[PDB]
Amino acid sequence: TPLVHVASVEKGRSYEDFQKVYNAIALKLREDDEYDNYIGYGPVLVRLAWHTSGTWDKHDNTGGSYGGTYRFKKEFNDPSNAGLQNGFKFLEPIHKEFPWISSGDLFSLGGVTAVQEMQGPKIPWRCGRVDTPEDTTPDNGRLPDADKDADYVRTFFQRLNMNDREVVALMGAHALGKTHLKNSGYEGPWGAANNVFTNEFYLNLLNEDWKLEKNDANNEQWDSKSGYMMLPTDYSLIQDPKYLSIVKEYANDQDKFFKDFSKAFEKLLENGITFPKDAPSPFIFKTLEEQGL
Ligand code: HEM
Ligand SMILES: c1ccc2[nH]cnc2c1
Repeated sequence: TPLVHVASVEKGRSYEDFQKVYNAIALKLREDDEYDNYIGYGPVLVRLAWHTSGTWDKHDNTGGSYGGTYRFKKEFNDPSNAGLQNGFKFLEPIHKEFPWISSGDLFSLGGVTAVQEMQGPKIPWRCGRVDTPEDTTPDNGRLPDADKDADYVRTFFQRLNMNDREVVALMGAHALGKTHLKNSGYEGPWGAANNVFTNEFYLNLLNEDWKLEKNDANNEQWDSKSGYMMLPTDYSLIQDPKYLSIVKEYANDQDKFFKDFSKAFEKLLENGITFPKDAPSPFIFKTLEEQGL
């Protein structure tokens, strides 16, 4: 038996309870849209959601979104998480408005809000994460390096229980935002539409003219004449025949991308968690436009 994480609903709360939390985030998303040269807080929040979950090991159920351990120094100060304090501070007033929601739920909810609010697919989400103690925090080094080839990525994602179709779809999240030299040692966007969820990641991947270069931190990255970039790990998605066909697939069909990403992001956010048979069914929240706001 590995360790068991049982989802316990916050006492007496429900969908229209968490629906209110969704609203505060999507609203704040519209208020501070000047963030990072008017990209907004959308992208950093989905990167934050991915990083609290991507620490998971399917072997012994350590790490993962359940415990909310990012709030702890060690995970917070992980070089792999540099720049995410930007998403933490954004979610902080929202945590004081609803101090009854667990960190784990807040971190995952914010990523879900962000994807739906940037016109992406719907992501069904579940509550029940409970805060665990400091020494539950995973050791640094569990998140992936950007400087590697196709089969590093493949092995790596096996620890997260993800197959080829799932890793190609998750990576489509890289249509969003940009890399920041002081954060990761990489600079530039992957695309033009920075804060709307589309299939541009695969398009650019297959359509631009790419060159291998060193950036100002002296690391290698792929650059296009258009002013975009790709990480070595991104560019391997077309160096590999199995990844390649799934990429071509997502560049032809953005509806398939949306469904595959939805399933893969949900799984990602829930890995390691056991839900009781009497747990409330997954919530599908309405967008701010679906509620006339
Ligand atoms: C091979 C795996 C991955 C690697 C190596 C990787 C690496 C990176 C790096 C280096 C950045 C730049 C951060 C910065 O400079 O500030 C970044 C940004 C981002 N990544 Fe990933 N990533 C990976 C997979 C994913 C996944 C699975 C997701 C979500 C599903 C994701 C979502 C993002 C987002 C949204 C950003 C934008 C952050 C922002 O705009 O501030 N990435 N990624
Ligand atoms: C958002 C803001 C502050 C927090 N403290 C612990 N978890 C948090 C989430």
